[PDB]
Amino acid sequence: EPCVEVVPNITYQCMELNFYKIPDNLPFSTKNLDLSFNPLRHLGSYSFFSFPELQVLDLSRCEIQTIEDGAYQSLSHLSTLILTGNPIQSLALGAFSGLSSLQKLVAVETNLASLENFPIGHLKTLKELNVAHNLIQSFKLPEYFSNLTNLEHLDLSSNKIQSIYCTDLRVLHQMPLLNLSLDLSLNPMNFIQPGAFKEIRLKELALDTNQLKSVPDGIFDRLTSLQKIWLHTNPWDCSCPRIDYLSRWLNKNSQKEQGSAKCSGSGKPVRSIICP
Ligand SMILES: *[C@@H]1O[C@H](CO)[C@@H](O[C@@H]2O[C@H](CO)[C@@H](O[C@@H]3O[C@H](CO)[C@@H](O)[C@H](O)[C@@H]3O)[C@H](O)[C@H]2NC(C)=O)[C@H](O)[C@H]1NC(C)=O
Ligand SMILES: *[C@H]1O[C@H](CO)[C@@H](O)[C@H](O)[C@H]1NC(C)=O
Repeated sequence: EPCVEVVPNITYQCMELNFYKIPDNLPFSTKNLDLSFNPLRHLGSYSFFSFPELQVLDLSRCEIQTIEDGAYQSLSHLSTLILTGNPIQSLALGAFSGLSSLQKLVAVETNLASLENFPIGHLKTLKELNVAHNLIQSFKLPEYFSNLTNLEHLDLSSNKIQSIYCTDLRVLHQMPLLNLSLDLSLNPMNFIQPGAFKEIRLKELALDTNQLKSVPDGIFDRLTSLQKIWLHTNPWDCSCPRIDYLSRWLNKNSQKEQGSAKCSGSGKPVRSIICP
């Protein structure tokens, strides 16, 4: 092969080797294939017919614009699919067909602008979905998120997200077993509508390095099983009595905070402020 072998008959790195099509002079038993950095461009149906036993697949920066019905049709054991950095435009409404075991799906910087046309609804076995560094402005989990009854880390960081509205996290009301870590850092976010988080079950919640100056009263008060939160590196307005609630909450929830929310201008920790 022109590929490289790390574990014989098991692990192949076909990176950077100028491929225009999926290789095939490789063992049908292959469990780990890295194809990143090859002008693959398009993913027609049955693209991976010759590797029914693949567990991990890397297609990072492969210039892929289209993926069609059944490109991964015979990958019943795929656990991890890395699609990072492909200018995907057309995405077939059955592109993730036959990914029956899929656990980790990395769609980072793949030109996503809304999760709504994201055909992952039949991927019951999904545990983590990373859609950082896309073009999402309105982050509203669509209905299909019901099925994701195993989802436990959703990364939505470094998008274009400016607001959290109530509706956005609605679908999680009927997901009572959901132990869900939600990353929303490095968004240009300055506004959280009141009630956004009520009657929702978050294990972890990141809201740091946005542009939050304030949060509505009670925003977290009814937030089930929260274990960690991040609020640091935000321009917190520590005027009283605006900051009263968050200040109170951070003290009442000290164990859960990661880092420290500081006041803009001051630099003093938000938890340190006692309003009249
Ligand atoms: C996310 O958290 C939920 C809710 O806390 C988890 O539900 C819990 O599931 C366990 C089983 O994993 C239940 O324990 C069961 O009961 C007895 C122990 O008393 C044991 O003998 C049984 O064999 C069984 O393990 C537990 O009752 C239940 N919730 C609570 C706190 O009572 C769920 O596992 C988590 N789900 C995900 C998708 O991460
Ligand atoms: C790899 O596995 C194949 C198929 O089971 C076997 O025929 C072959 O001996 C192995 N290759 C070597 C020699 O590492």
